[PDB]
Amino acid sequence: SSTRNELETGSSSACPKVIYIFARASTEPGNMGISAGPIVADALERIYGANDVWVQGVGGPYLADLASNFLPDGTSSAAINEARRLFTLANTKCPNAAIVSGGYSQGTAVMAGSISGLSTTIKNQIKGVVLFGYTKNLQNLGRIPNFETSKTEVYCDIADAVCYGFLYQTDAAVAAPRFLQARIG
Ligand SMILES: O=C(CSCCc1ccccc1)C(F)(F)F
Repeated sequence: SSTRNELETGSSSACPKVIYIFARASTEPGNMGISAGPIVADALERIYGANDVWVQGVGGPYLADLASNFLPDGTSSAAINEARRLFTLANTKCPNAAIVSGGYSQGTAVMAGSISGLSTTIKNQIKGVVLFGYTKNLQNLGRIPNFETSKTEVYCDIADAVCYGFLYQTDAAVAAPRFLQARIG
């Protein structure tokens, strides 16, 4: 459940309802990690059908190392390009799937940096984005640059220091799936 590649591996003859793309926290294993990621993946699969959700982690060159949190974008440029690559693949393979996405900690910076740079038509296919412990919360004014704020939800705990420039279990299991579901329609 730490590694999910249903989008890379998916065929455009079998497009699902939902494509879910997740960027993990620093240090987490796989491309999904072991906290926020799998929890949102399971909630979505419960709502829509395991067969009607493609779950996809941002792996490849997104190494999730701590040092990269200090780069100007809060992550590496290769992690950002890999998330872009993946959203782009979702749109080429399945232009009608609802794309939803999530990030936890540094993955939050992968989500904000990739989405802010994508085309109008790709961003339109992204129906919802959930950010858990958003490391660029203050810098980005609680939103993703160039992406509609009604589609964005930030879970930023009062005691979460990264939010001022595992605390999110009920956010991930309960509040995030509902937010996403309200917009997948
Ligand atoms: O991916 C995240 C990166 S933010 C961690 C960097 C940091 C945390 C607390 C205090 C100083 C620096 C995390 F590692 F999951 F938290």
